[PDB]
Amino acid sequence: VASYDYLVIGGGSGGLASARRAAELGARAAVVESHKLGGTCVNVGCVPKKVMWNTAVHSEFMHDHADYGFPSCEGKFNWRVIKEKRDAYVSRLNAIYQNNLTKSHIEIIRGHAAFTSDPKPTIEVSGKKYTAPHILIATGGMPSTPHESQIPGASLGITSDGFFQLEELPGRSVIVGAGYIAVEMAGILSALGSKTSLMIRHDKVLRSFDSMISTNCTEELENAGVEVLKFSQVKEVKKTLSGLEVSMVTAVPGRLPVMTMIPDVDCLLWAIGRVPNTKDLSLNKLGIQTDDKGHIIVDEFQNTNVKGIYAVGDVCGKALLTPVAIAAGRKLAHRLFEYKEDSKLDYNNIPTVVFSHPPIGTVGLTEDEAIHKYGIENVKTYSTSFTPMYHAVTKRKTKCVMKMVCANKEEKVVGIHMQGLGCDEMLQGFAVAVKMGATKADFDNTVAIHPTSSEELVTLR
Amino acid sequence: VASYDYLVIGGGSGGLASARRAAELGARAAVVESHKLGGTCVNVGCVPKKVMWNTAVHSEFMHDHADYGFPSCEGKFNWRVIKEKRDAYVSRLNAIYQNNLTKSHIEIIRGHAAFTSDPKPTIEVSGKKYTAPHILIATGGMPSTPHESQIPGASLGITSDGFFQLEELPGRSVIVGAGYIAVEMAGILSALGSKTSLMIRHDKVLRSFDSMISTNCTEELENAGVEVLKFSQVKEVKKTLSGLEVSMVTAVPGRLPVMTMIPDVDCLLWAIGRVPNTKDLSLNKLGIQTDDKGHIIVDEFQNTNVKGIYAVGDVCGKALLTPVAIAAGRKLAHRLFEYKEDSKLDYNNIPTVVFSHPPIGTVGLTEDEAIHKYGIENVKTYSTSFTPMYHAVTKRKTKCVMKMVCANKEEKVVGIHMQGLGCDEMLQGFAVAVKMGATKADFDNTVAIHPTSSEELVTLR
Ligand SMILES: Cc1cc2nc3c(=O)[nH]c(=O)nc-3n(C[C@H](O)[C@H](O)[C@H](O)COP(=O)(O)OP(=O)(O)OC[C@H]3O[C@@H](n4cnc5c(N)ncnc54)[C@H](O)[C@@H]3O)c2cc1C
Ligand SMILES: Cc1cc2nc3c(=O)[nH]c(=O)nc-3n(C[C@H](O)[C@H](O)[C@H](O)COP(=O)(O)OP(=O)(O)OC[C@H]3O[C@@H](n4cnc5c(N)ncnc54)[C@H](O)[C@@H]3O)c2cc1C
Ligand SMILES: NC(=O)C1=CN([C@@H]2O[C@H](COP(=O)(O)OP(=O)(O)OC[C@H]3O[C@@H](n4cnc5c(N)ncnc54)[C@H](OP(=O)(O)O)[C@@H]3O)[C@@H](O)[C@H]2O)C=CC1
Ligand SMILES: NC(=O)C1=CN([C@@H]2O[C@H](COP(=O)(O)OP(=O)(O)OC[C@H]3O[C@@H](n4cnc5c(N)ncnc54)[C@H](OP(=O)(O)O)[C@@H]3O)[C@@H](O)[C@H]2O)C=CC1
Repeated sequence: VASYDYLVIGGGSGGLASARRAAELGARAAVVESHKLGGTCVNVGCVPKKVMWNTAVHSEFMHDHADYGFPSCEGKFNWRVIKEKRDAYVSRLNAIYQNNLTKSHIEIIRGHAAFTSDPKPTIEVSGKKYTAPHILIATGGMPSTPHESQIPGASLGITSDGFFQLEELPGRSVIVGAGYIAVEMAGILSALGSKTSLMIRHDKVLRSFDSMISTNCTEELENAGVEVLKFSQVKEVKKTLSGLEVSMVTAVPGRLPVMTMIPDVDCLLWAIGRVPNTKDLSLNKLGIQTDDKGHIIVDEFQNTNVKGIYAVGDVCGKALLTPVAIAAGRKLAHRLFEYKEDSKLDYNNIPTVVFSHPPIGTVGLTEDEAIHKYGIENVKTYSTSFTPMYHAVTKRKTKCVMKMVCANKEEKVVGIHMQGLGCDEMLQGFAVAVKMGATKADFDNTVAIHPTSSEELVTLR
Repeated sequence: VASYDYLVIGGGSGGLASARRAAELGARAAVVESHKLGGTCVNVGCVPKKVMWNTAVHSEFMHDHADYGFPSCEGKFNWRVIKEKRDAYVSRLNAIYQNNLTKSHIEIIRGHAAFTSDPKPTIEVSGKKYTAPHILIATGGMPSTPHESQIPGASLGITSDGFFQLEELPGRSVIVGAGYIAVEMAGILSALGSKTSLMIRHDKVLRSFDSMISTNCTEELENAGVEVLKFSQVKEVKKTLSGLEVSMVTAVPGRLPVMTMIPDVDCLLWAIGRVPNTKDLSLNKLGIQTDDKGHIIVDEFQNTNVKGIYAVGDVCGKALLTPVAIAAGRKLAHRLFEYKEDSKLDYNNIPTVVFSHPPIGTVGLTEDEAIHKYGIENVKTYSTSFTPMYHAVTKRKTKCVMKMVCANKEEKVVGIHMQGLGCDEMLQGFAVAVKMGATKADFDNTVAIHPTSSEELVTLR
């Protein structure tokens, strides 16, 4: 039984970030990883997605070429070219991350970890045992898929994992779900030329975002050529002569349900959520608490119910974002190895960007959330809607919507929501201001930057 | 003699903004304008410039087309197409601004105003007299040009005003100066295909910006195909058979001076500063104080030396930016018509973006300024340099540089400087945080947005 100061299960964002900070603090740490370092972010998430987004962004801009005085650009996108360059870039990152571990003197134990029956918390990887007074579980999650028992043929569809394996642009694609991945992938497939349908259970995407965003985002998708199938769900899938055939039921409220077949589908993409990866950990041998989805339960300090065992990142099922896993893993290293007992991540006011077209940025409370928290009489919003000056000369148009949610008499800024060109890079600094407790006067007292889209946020009336 | 509550001389950014806020407060105001409403910003500045920048941005992106899996875009930019659409857009804005005035019940007196000999401050426009207990001078400035006495043939060159009149892309262009307009125009002309030279008196552009910026910006220009002629200045210009011929003297320190002729020049652009427009105002009839460049002298409240006469914007020669003229004009309306005696614009921490390629954003003190203000022992900077993920797949590359200047033990953020893709829309929110007095801990305690360029500012170490 090899002993360490810190044992980290999972070499993804949260696991790596925690291990590296702990090692800086003098801990002798090892990282157990059964696949590729970098985990979801590097291999099948953030990184490869953003590359594909930049590619779709090129497609849109190229529609505006002639309006801008250039000669029309003629045609066919070649999926394989960018796919190969994307994969290579991912290979570069894996090599970098591995080097980051070695330079920090962190040991990398390759293989699949599982807890043992042993009294003191101990894991087994490939026959060998390892132990530590502090063990971090940061095993992430996986894409959720329907059971064949509920949706026969569900297994003919792919997930975001399978999207990253595609070698050619699918001719006809159908995306199921109404959250981040659905919106992102539909926007990428569509811009690149796939005839795309987005199938959602209600009438709008991103129903947990401020209602201004869910409305605007749904419209922007339609305006971009994405067919949004409202109030619809898959009843069954089957492999026909040439592609898949999707049976769906559409149940608009106030109407009779109607069954439709979608034929000749090349790609069926399930974008219905993620499940925690705790199934094969043998948690129950230590009696570690999980919810009924398999998530590990933790307190505000990332403690599990068992002493000396912690969990961070997607496996805990809260705020499933790379930078959250990293921040939580780092605060945890400071608490453990620098004895900062108050060291923990504040889960309020975490900013997030949805890489749609145009992109969405949001931080803090939606209008309804602030209304519930402070009361209607105490909530004031400001908003604007305009067409970016970029489109002053184009036939194609997109809009920019911004909303500021303020609370109390002081008009404390409790939420910012926006969609528009440039919104991916605009959010970070406002998120700093919101975190510091800015009021509307603080915004208003900042001189604007002209001509930009960002200046609108500081001149709301 | 028609009397008003407020008389505004000049219908540009500062003048319009002040008049409109005063009218909201109940003032009976009139705006005197001798040319087009919207002044410099709308007609020959901010707006038409940004349209041309977006156009150059299209040119660059189109170089990356093939790398992104698309087929190569072939060619020739057509200046006249975008020029016509730009002019139309400017026509739209003029009509909008005029409507904004009318809806506010502001009178527009068309013509050129000049002060009279009259005791109580009174102006004359086209034979008629007008007076008010509060008169605002917001007449802006003009491009500065060399005298034929110092540089013979200087008058064969154009200014930024003349740039906006060009109907075709000049084949060969030479830009003189090393400030905002020089950098902007060189970057636009070059991206659009003109064979461009930038002639600067020293070795770097933007020598008043943080030294990291001036260095990086000079290199980015060279990497983009702009020929930077260091330690050089124009000795004379002459009209040859086919274009202009520029005589220059190059005096590298530690070297003998050398004279060079630049032949076949299509466009010679003077970008050497601006002069205030006070010459024809008859200021001296009231004894209003000006500096030796003709700028009007004002106090912290925009007061001139004469009671009931104020000045804002470019004519005062300080912080020559649209949003500064607007903010100063507005604070001034609140002081005058809402009796807010403490109402004034803080000239510290005004953010500014230079529309270069890539764009520059800066707010607060440069490293040297903070060193002078707090002392070397009390100044700490953090910086980063990286290649944006956008270029992970391109043969063409640009860099992103960021520097944070902190002061004292608390590490108060006193300056932010950056250049890179997205930096035009990224600055605004950090400028809010800087204005509020954020410290580095405030930045560091804000969860990042991944994957973006902006996240780098909150993870500096
Ligand atoms: C398509 C997609 C796009 C996304 N885009 C973004 C975005 O733009 N921005 C953003 O902020 N977030 C984004 N996310 C979410 C973000 O990727 C995740 O929140 C983040 O990767 C979660 O990190 P983690 O450390 O919890 O887990 P992961 O990164 O999943 O790491 C878990 C690791 O543990 C390993 N492992 C699991 N079990 C074991 C075991 N028993 N033994 C050994 N090793 C094991 C796994 O192989 C894996 O490498 C995206 C996600 C997806 C799926
Ligand atoms: C090429 C260029 C690009 C720029 N780009 C930017 C940028 O991107 N962002 C930015 O923030 N700033 C930019 N600036 C600077 C910005 O345009 C100026 O700071 C701003 O316009 C100054 O406003 P003002 O109200 O002082 O004057 P102006 O807008 O010049 O208004 C003065 C007005 O007074 C009128 N006038 C003058 N004398 C009289 C008289 N006697 N009687 C009647 N009317 C009179 C003039 O016709 C004019 O309309 C740019 C400037 C230029 C030249
Ligand atoms: N840009 C970024 O930061 C990105 C972050 N991520 C992270 O990864 C997480 C996982 O993303 P994703 O998988 O999109 O999950 P989400 O939970 O974001 O989205 C799924 C949505 O699909 C709908 N849905 C649920 N079950 C079904 C079903 N059986 N059939 C049809 N629709 C269904 C629901 O919306 P409704 O109730 O309206 O039907 C549900 O909320 C994200 O939430 C985010 O935390 C992922 C991608 C990008
Ligand atoms: N994006 C934005 O916000 C923009 C804002 N503006 C505003 O308008 C102002 C006017 O812009 P611009 O006209 O560029 O003025 P600036 O004062 O910005 O730049 C001029 C520079 O050229 C050099 N120079 C001065 N005299 C000469 C000469 N005789 N020969 C050669 N070079 C000379 C000097 O630099 P050195 O000492 O190194 O030689 C000088 O500082 C700006 O400063 C800014 O306030 C303008 C454009 C864009």
